Amino acid sequence: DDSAQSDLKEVMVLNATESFVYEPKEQKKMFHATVATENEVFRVKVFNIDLKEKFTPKKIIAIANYVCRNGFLEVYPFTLVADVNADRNMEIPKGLIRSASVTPKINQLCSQTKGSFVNGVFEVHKKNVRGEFTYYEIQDNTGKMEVVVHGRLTTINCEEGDKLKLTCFELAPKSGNTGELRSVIHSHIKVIKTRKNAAAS
Amino acid sequence: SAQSDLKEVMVLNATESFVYEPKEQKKMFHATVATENEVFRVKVFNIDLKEKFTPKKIIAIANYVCRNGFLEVYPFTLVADVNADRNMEIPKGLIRSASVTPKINQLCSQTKGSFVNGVFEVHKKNVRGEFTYYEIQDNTGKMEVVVHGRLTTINCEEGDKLKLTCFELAPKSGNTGELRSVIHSHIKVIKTRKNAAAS
Amino acid sequence: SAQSDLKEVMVLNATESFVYEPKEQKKMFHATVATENEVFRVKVFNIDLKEKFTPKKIIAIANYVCRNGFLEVYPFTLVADVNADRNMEIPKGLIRSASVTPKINQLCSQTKGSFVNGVFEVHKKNVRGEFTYYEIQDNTGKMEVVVHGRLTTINCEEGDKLKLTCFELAPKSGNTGELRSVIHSHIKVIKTRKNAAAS
Amino acid sequence: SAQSDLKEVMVLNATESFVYEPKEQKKMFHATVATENEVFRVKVFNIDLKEKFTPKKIIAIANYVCRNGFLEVYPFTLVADVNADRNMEIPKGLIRSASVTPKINQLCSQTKGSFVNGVFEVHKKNVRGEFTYYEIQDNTGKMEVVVHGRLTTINCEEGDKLKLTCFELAPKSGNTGELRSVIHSHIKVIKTRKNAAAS
DNA sequence: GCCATCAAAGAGAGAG
DNA sequence: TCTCTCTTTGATGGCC
Repeated sequence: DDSAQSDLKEVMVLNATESFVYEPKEQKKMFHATVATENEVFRVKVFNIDLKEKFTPKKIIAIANYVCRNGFLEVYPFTLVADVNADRNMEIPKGLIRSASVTPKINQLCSQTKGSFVNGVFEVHKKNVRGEFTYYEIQDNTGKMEVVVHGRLTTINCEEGDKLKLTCFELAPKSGNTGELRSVIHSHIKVIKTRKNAAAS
Repeated sequence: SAQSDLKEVMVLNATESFVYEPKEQKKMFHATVATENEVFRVKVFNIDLKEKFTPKKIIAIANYVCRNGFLEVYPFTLVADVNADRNMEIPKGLIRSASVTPKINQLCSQTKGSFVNGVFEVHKKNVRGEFTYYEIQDNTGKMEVVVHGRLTTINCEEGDKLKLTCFELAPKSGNTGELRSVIHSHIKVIKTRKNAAAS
Repeated sequence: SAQSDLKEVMVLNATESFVYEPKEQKKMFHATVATENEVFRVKVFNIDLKEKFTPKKIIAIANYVCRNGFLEVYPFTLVADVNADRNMEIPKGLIRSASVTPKINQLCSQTKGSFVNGVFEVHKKNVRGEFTYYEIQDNTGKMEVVVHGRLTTINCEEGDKLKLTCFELAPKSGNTGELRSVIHSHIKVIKTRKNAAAS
Repeated sequence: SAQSDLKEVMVLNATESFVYEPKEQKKMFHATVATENEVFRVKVFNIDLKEKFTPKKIIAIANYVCRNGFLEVYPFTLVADVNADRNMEIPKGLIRSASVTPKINQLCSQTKGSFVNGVFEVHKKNVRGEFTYYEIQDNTGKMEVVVHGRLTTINCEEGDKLKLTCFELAPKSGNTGELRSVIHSHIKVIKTRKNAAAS
């Protein structure tokens, strides 16, 4: 947000979610994407759902008239997204393409004293369903933590022993040197079910 | 001289479940656990307890058997998941000490026969009949591993390393002491640069 | 009727050296090699060649014995390094076709004897005397694997995977074939994590 | 285009002071400092500041010069201790990738020059006149490092590791790029097993 | 000398 | 089948 260059960017698209409704009442539909300049990696909120094709991964597009909010670039119907020519042939550093796809370790997120927004895959250890807020205890080799789900995201199917592919969840300061992750407006969850839990054909 | 009282311990490490007795098919795995004040070696004879012995899991252990400096866990032994509130803090210095490999000139000089665990460099190896002789060494000196039975069929070579478990130290006259594979013995072989299959 | 004329190849994969004959301490390793046209199964009886057998390496092999679909590489065999001049490119579909496990319903319906490199799941292991029978399974059906000798000593339990090299599929009445361990047979057993060692 | 505004940083590492220009006996040291959100290569030309540069210390810097990716600290530059109040948390990920040595596949193939730090093992060393060249290698490839001037007199043999600070990468036509000695170059030689002194 | 974290590769799950 | 992601393996820096 604050001091946001906002200047036009040249970026290849990395990975993207399918279109979905994050706001049930109005049926507001968005999708998430991560793109990168040769220099730096950005997370992307796309509120014009006609841009999915533009965002097909391995595709280089031009982006301008976008909003900077919460460390994200926000793309609207008025936002310019267009195909960049074959002249560039931009080569994006492997180290970054990996870091944008890396999942933050739990003990890091716990020890974290600052708020932020997280993507990553997480193993669900305990699932505690309470009213409109479902808690998923997630685990790794370095420790375990809590994920609170509310809003539309409560309706999904994730069982203890499944994995959550998290996209845009807030980390908030919580006493005890352990932080809690919260389901927010634009949050999206892809569930990875182990083969025993999934349907069979 | 033992305890046998119920203990809340956290599992450090557990081997795989293996057959130490091929005649009857009898199976076991070895584990290591800790309380605040010390570290225990565990021979677990109920291998359905494998899950429970997942490292970084705290459990209660009761009705086990202390034998030869081991706790032995049988199917009549109580092993159960501990109260989630615990959050025990286990001293680090003691983990190393439980995880430390004895020096050879220190072992070969042993007065009283013990059961050893440790990892070592294998220099010479000699096969005679139903026995296999490993000449092992480090900066302090050198000694021998004497393997027999099921283990003789294992693949380990010069420059390979033996990760050894419950091997009986049998002191000999004139610092000739040697390690021998006993009934509950287990080995992981950690190979050198390329000892193994690739791709 | 085997050509035996010198081939220049690239190394795809190779097993570690192992003792396939305990009595003599006879050792060998396996390797899959490739030209641009065809994939070859190598047996290597000189294990000091293991360095020339690094995967990705281009090499020439001459004066090797062709027996049973395999190229047998002995101490007198010619194995040397291939320079940058070659720069040979091997077809993806073929390099891939070499690493594919034949489906189980295929091997049964096969009325011909042959040799197989495959990975499978262990359905039911019934240990009987000095023999071990692993039922295996995939999407397309089920069958048996029959082990004997040194390979019975292996630790593979129901729920593990079997990496097999040089196993003989034999014609068997009932439109299902079996894989009988042979002398040069090799197995890498792949354990699920919950059964695997931990720390 | 570097900040030039005051920096609150913590000292990570530094070198000893050395004479980089023996004619006037000009002296300097290298240091690496880091803030919350990034790392900087520093050049310190008032050697009396070595005290201030203790690792694990927090200092403020301003009125420095940013040249060639380095912060240049002169006698006129402001260097002073940091308030006991600061308490800054520096990410391990940012430090670890400052202290990461480049792979040689990355360096030889660059079109443009920069100033490099790293640890490399020496393979071949051959000497001519005022010039000395070191072929270094890692898993990704191999290349040369050309040292003329004061750094020729260092003791480095084949097999030693070279720790370089501020050597210039000079790309050449067809992946021929190399690391050259400049006026601010520094080296520590990390000697290997049987090379160095004893008792 | 052991363990922390971390980058590159065989192999599994999805799709066209 | 072939592509993509991934669980898995080998390195490398830090503490006793």
